[PDB]
Amino acid sequence: SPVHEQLQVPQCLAAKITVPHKILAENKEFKIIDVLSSDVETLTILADKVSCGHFVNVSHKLQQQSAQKLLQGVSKLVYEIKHEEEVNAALKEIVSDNIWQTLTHMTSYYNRSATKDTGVETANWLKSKFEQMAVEYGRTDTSTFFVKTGWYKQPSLVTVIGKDIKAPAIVIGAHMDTLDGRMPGAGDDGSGSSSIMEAARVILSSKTTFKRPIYFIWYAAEERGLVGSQHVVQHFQEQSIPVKAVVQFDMTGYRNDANDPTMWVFTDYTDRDLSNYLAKLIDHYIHVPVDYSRCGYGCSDHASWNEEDIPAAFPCETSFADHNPYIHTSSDKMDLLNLEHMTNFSKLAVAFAIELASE
Amino acid sequence: VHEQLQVPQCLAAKITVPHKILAENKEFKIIDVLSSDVETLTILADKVSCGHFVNVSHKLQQQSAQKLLQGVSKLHKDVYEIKHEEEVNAALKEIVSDNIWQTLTHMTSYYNRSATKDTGVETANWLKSKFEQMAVEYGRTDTSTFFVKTGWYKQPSLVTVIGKDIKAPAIVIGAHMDTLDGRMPGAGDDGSGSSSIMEAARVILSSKTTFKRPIYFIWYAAEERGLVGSQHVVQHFQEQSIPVKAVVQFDMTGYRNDANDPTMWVFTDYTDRDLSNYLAKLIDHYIHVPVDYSRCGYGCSDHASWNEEDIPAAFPCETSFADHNPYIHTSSDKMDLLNLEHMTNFSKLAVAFAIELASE
Ligand SMILES: [Zn+2]
Ligand SMILES: [Zn+2]
Ligand SMILES: [Zn+2]
Ligand SMILES: [Zn+2]
Repeated sequence: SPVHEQLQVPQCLAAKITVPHKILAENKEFKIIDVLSSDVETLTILADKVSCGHFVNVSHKLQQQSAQKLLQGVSKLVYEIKHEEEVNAALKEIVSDNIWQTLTHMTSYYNRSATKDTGVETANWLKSKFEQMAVEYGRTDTSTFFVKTGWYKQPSLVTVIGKDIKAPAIVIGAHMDTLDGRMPGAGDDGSGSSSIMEAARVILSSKTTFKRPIYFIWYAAEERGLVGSQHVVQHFQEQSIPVKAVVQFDMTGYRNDANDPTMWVFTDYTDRDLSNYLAKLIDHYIHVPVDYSRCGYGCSDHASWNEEDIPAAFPCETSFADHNPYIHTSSDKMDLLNLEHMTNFSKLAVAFAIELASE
Repeated sequence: VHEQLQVPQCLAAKITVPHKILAENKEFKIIDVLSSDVETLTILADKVSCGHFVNVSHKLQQQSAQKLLQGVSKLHKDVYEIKHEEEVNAALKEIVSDNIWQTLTHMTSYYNRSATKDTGVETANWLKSKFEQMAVEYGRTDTSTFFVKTGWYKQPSLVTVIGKDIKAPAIVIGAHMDTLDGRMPGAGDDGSGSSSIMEAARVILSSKTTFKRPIYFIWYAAEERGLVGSQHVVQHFQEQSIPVKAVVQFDMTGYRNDANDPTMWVFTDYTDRDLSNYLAKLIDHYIHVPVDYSRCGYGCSDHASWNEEDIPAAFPCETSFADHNPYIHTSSDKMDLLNLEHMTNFSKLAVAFAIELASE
């Protein structure tokens, strides 16, 4: 009565199978096995206990040749919210006015182009500000350095809190640059640069010892094609600095409708689980709506990480369809932005840092 | 100086500054251009609105460039959206919790619903009669039912359709009808889902709307044998060229880890990312409970069968994987351990998914 059936089984489950079976084909992630129908339910019970996946009945699709051919992806069974008190206390320390002041200063450069002296001055000033902040709060485990940009004279600025911690890092970024000409660059990406500077200040003023280093990075030459972030990613590979997760803040201040506080999670060139985690952090800690959008190839600095398979996510001020119409112009000015919106992005950065760096 | 840029085809087609093609493939060109022209390309890219470019100069020339190429996201494509509030909210108001509980009472009274048993067969026959009686009761005339065979397994899959003549990629809502052998009431798995989608089918059958797409309600056979029925159904649709736009799977809609916490879970493994995000929005907008995310592994449930053929498929579920019902696959998987409000919420989700997607 009992028939032969063929099952595609993940290796993690296949290794524990003890009913009689023949292996028909195999690869790194799967075996295809032949077993009796009367023993299949035994494999269900086993799968339940092992908790690394179940199996797919492939009898219909078939033998060793077919089976091998059939084989030419098994998911591991994390990002959670486990630090409410610490996050909520840190969110209470964010000072909106600090964001506004940083943005005032950044937007007063004629531009912040990676080919210009003003571009260079921007990088120097961000570096100093972070350094002064580390001294102000007595934070002793910090370090700063430039990562060069080839023929572009503006370097990327890399900063770290927990310089000696040997674990995959958590990275928070923005880009410091603009196009040439008169470019205040308030929204893109003065706003993100300023939002993450205030989040850095909050981490710097805490006395927590995290389980992972935390980087704050301001990339050079994003406008030129992600130049600075490509140099940073390469710098990390060449110094074997592992990275667990990256968030990008690029445009944190323009609201399509002042009364709608929705934050947008970008779904192209980003890590799916990390993106979902941002959606949760927004809902749990920021208490505003979340919606989804795509911004295209080469959209911002997260893409540089995503290309090297490092988990990276991108929350943004608007959808792509409704983006700030003044970006890349002399009209990209701070009065058109919303400080609450900028503050909310800063809160997100802080919550991402504290949750992920504490595990 | 010159610079090399990796450009999507859509943008590359519009470039009129001087440039040399160094390499190209189906989705991209790498071009060489003067540095003085790069900002021109930024402006162009902003206007063309199909993506920007990556500066690859650091990584390079034609050999490196071709080697570098060995894709491009679409930005003006249709998006899953919420555009049918009034119709959805009225249909949600028609869902009757009690009908769900009654269906579940009947399904759980079979000794089991194993695909190798007569009780498995009787389950499929009863579901088919129930859908058919419901279609006649409301005078819905554009419906049709059929069994899809399951090879050696005697339980067929039940495929049902509302809008049988409509020539457009369909919307599919599923659950599995089966259990293990022995005494398996299978309340949670997957009596609950089977019942939640039966009540959603009733609501669509009782409406008078003419949708722009056929709507399928499917109860798969032999899910517990490794997705056997779903595979037969997917193959049936491929061999008959019945196109499918989007699929949702309801597997376990009734157990709450904490009775007071009504969170619904979107499964991120073996599912379509955009459709999964859309479910999160449907949950938040129409159901008004929290959403959280979890993975359940290879061969989890019938959505995987669709996902393998690149048909967009999504899987909302009653708990996380870690916090899943502890009575599953046992005789204790009983109705009394379930929560009817949770089952009703899943039924609402099915109704909202059908009406939103089938109306576009
Ligand atoms: Zn930007
Ligand atoms: Zn920009
Ligand atoms: Zn199930
Ligand atoms: Zn099951």
